[PDB]
Amino acid sequence: GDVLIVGSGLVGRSWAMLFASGGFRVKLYDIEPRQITGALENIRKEMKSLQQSGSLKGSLSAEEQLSLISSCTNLAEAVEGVVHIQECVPENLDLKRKIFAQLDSIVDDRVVLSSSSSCLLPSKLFTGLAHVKQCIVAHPVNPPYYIPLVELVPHPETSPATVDRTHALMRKIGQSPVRVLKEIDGFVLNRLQYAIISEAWRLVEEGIVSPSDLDLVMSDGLGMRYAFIGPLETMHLNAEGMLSYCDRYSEGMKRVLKSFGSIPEFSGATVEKVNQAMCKKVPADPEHLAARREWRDECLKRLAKLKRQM
Amino acid sequence: GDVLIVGSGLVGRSWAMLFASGGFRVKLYDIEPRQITGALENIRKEMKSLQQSGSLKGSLSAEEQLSLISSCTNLAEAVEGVVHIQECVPENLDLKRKIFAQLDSIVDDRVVLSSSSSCLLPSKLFTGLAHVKQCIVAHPVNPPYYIPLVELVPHPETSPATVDRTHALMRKIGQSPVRVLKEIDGFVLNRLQYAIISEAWRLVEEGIVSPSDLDLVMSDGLGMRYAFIGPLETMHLNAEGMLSYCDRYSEGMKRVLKSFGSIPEFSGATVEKVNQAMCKKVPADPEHLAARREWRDECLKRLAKLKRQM
Ligand SMILES: NC(=O)C1=CN([C@@H]2O[C@H](COP(=O)(O)OP(=O)(O)OC[C@H]3O[C@@H](n4cnc5c(N)ncnc54)[C@H](O)[C@@H]3O)[C@@H](O)[C@H]2O)C=CC1
Ligand SMILES: NC(=O)C1=CN([C@@H]2O[C@H](COP(=O)(O)OP(=O)(O)OC[C@H]3O[C@@H](n4cnc5c(N)ncnc54)[C@H](O)[C@@H]3O)[C@@H](O)[C@H]2O)C=CC1
Repeated sequence: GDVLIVGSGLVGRSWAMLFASGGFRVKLYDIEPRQITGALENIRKEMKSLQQSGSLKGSLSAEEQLSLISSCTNLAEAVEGVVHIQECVPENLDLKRKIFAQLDSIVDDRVVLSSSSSCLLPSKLFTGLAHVKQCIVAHPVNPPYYIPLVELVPHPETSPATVDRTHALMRKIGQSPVRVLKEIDGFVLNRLQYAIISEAWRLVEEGIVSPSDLDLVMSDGLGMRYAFIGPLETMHLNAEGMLSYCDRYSEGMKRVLKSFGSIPEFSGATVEKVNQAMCKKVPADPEHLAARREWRDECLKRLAKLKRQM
Repeated sequence: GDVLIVGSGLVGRSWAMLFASGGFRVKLYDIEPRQITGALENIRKEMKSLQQSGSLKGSLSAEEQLSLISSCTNLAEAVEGVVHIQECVPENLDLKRKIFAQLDSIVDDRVVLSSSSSCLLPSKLFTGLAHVKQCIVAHPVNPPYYIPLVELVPHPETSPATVDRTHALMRKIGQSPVRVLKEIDGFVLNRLQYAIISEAWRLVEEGIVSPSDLDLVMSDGLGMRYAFIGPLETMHLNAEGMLSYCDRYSEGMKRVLKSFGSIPEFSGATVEKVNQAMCKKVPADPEHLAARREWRDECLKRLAKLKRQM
């Protein structure tokens, strides 16, 4: 019933706090001692901050949650009595493959071997492993403590049990898992994100709207609805049901989509134009970027609270 | 300094409440007496509801705001002393053209003639009008009282003054206007929306994810960020600035985008599959659709409050 975090970096620390809120004993393992010390320190500080703002997940006190998080130096011992291992090392294929191969030689047939990978495919990560049926990608969204989505991406040989157990576990710790039925480049979130970016880029390039105004169309417009309801249910409600929406607007959708330009090169004049507008709003230096991210995260924290209430 | 609403229907009522919150005297005009009576009644009720939940815009009491809203039977008299006329009749080109032609013969050179049209282009709406320099499309987003975005779409002959004045007026009543520099099919919001829908549709069709799970990827994931920050600034912050983001992810974006399938037909098997999933979540009947929209709107109302606070 214990959980093991391999790599106590940024995402590993978030996972640690999520699992602890669910009452799970969490073990932290890292190749760098300073990352473990830093993780325990930051987790304690973040936990207290959340407590003070009444933003802690679950019903366990910050104190009890912190007591559930410890570190292990020996991997072989670290996997003892663990039912879920969440890998959180850098986004590097060679490295992740090595990690899973090392785990593959010491785990039993019960434990789920889960990767936090942002884009690497399960087929490239787990093929050839003895315990491949227990492998899966459980991709969170930064910042995981505020954004609940977790993309569960299976390997073609991943067992239904592994997917079901992980879906249930993610739900248990307060996250919102989704079943990506078949692996695909960019999974689901990034494919949707890139779809938006592609059209937005061309709109700016063609002089339809300034970069700043395009962002407003989303943040003070379309994005507000998307924080509560997806694009499909949105159609469903903006007419008398999905059938009605297609009957009324499918012609227009096809017409607009047919007018879409080519795939952007993401460089040259347009990157300069977009970057200039972005830097005007938020200077591209460590201080201003961090400050804006902090604001963004606070917004997400409050939105998370609002969503739970609704 | 007065405002005239032509067509006191759903959007006309929203506009009336927006302008009144800004302290503007609002005149309602409609070809159907029952729509005026219904508008005054619903506005009064909505105003009181907002007041009770502490959701009224501006610093004027619900009582004072309501006193600023009245009706006129004669259009010629209705345009007297008005600086902005917001047309809110049905989305029908022949009809809107007739409305603007009727206004064109009685207004001065100061008043702005603004259409709420959801998709009709300024070139089709205002060409040939004597007062074309004063024409513009000011497209709000339902529900306008909670979603601030207003797309300002000009006619090629629309004067800068007309655009500037309307931008300032929209900002004065608490809305978030954007300057769509050149008219285009679907303006900006719908082009972005359709971009998302197109990819989402193919993902469901190809069995990558269920309709319900796809919606969750947005509502409990990507959509949360988009409620505060647009797609471009999002890139800017998810790396060390826009340049950094493109350097790190442009290759992947192009690769994913290149894999995108063709434009959907929005019918057949997939429409049946999507509709079935949507109806399972929200039955396609008047009662359940209205209930879900009510929930959605309440979420947006609270999000609007949250955004203003942040
Ligand atoms: N930062 C976030 O919020 C998110 C991260 N991701 C993914 O999660 C993974 C980790 O990301 P981050 O935390 O941002 O990076 P990071 O660099 O902060 O953390 C990686 C951790 O891995 C440790 N590590 C390196 N080699 C190791 C080894 N052989 N054995 C054990 N530990 C080792 C490092 O010491 C470090 O603490 C990546 O694949 C990333 O794409 C997914 C979603 C969001
Ligand atoms: N409902 C909303 O929230 C939004 C509406 N839109 C656009 O706003 C426009 C109006 O939409 P709705 O309020 O939903 O429809 P609606 O049908 O409720 O309102 C139209 C009003 O026009 C009046 N009308 C019809 N012919 C007239 C004439 N010759 N002179 C004066 N009044 C006349 C009708 O009596 C009715 O009260 C459309 O072009 C729509 O696409 C834009 C954004 C959102």
